[PDB]
Amino acid sequence: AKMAFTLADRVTEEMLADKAALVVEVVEENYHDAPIVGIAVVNEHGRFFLRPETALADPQFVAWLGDETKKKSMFDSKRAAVALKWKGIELCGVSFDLLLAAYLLDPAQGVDDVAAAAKMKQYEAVRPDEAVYGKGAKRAVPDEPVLAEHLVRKAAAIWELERPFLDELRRNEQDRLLVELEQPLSSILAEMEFAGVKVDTKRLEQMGKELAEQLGTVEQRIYELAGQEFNINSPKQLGVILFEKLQLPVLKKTKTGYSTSADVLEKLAPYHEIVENILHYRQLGKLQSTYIEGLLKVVRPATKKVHTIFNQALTQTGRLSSTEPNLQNIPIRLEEGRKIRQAFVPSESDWLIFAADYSQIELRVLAHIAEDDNLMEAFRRNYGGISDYGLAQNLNISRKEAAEFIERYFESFPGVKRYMENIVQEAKQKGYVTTLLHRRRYLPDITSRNFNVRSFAERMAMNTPIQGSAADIIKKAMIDLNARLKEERLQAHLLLQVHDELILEAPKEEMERLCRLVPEVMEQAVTLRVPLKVDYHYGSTWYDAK
DNA sequence: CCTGACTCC
DNA sequence: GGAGTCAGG
Repeated sequence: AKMAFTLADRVTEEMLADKAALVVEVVEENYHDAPIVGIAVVNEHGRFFLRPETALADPQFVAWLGDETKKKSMFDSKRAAVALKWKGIELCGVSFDLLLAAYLLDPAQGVDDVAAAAKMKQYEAVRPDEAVYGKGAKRAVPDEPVLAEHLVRKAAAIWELERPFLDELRRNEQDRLLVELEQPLSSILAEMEFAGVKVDTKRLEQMGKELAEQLGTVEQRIYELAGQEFNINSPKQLGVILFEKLQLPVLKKTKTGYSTSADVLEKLAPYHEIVENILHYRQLGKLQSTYIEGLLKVVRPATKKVHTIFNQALTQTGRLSSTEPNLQNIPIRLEEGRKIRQAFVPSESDWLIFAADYSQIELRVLAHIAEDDNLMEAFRRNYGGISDYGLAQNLNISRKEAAEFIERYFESFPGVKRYMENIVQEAKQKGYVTTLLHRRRYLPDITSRNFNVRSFAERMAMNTPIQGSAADIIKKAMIDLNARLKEERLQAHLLLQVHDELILEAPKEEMERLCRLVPEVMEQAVTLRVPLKVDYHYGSTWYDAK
């Protein structure tokens, strides 16, 4: 563990080389408007640590950051790019991202620091972040020399690991997936996160006021029907009321007690009317706790914007996730919750929300992969590997009839059935399954002698190529769309992605254009054996974009 | 801190 | 099948 570096007082010319590993350290998990605590640069000329108060107010260093011809290798470049946006500084020329590289090589490793990626190539001259900063209430930036060494060591690790990682991606035929898809997408996501979505707090607060009143009413009705006050939000207490006091049938148990899941309670409706009120209550309570209160807590008060973080290197299938707040699970199914969407508005006057969604993309993908003629044919002119039991329990119907449904289904679509058998066998033979754009998922459990473990792995083999291919497609669609927007000099920009949906905002005058441009780009992102179809709507709020 | 609830794709 | 947040405990 011996590594020389320069703890620099000012920026020098040799730090501004046209190829470098760069670390712009943001310690807080949520990097929006978060402090940059230190900077490290490793290049042909040496290793350098820089104070941010120094470097970020240096016109030549800012210049170098924003020069796309000066190439930087980094880890989680979106974190840096966004943290720098909040400092009023543009980051360009990121040519390698070790986080995304590690993610593509094996999503299951859960790589989320440089040390964890270095471990994939037995590189151990760098520490885990948690070891340096500590955890929870003990989390702290260490003394300068200790911080400086850690940052340089992370930069030095990125410097050395780039080629070994690119080399393995290439051998996997995933180099283009990184360089032409994930990396360009990262910059697009950074733009969306920094832009944020404006919220109508006056409307959200009034909705919360009315919701609190309604909750109270439902709450009292529940106590009356139960004959007792209890905590409805405690499955344990609720279980005692339903299955002991009221002696309702026990349909299901988990490891901690009686189940009170929505499925179960719906099945108990013929026994007592309290179960319908309880379901209603728990829906309203989630609206209040999460989509009123939890959302207001994360609104930036001066601008009324919420800024999500799209985790690009988390899910096992290639999807994004969205955190703090999650803007990919805003209610829509019930009118009561859907009204939440009225609080999501355009960031400027006389702008509108535009939403476009793929129709049944996973089913069209399956049609392509399996080359099922009947399914391909139907599309030219159901999501349930569900069993006869789950189907019966889902439709509240006969398990015998459910069995017959699945049987008939595979009769009609023998190509899908063939595919399901073949992809499982391939997974056992190779140890992983792959998506259209060569994303991979390893399935080491697929030959377990244990039935449950093996079965779950086989269902991943069936689902991951379909769900992951759909993720591939929409990611490419975002990249294509961005370019087309910039080419035509539209003011419209992306705000959100919701798996198979893109949400933008734009001047009212641009709807006519987007109505043609967005769907076309999305549909032409890849060419399958069946067509892609996209639906679209625009409005004064997210609610009205329907 | 985990579990089981609601929310979306 | 893939996710995140919340209250309760």
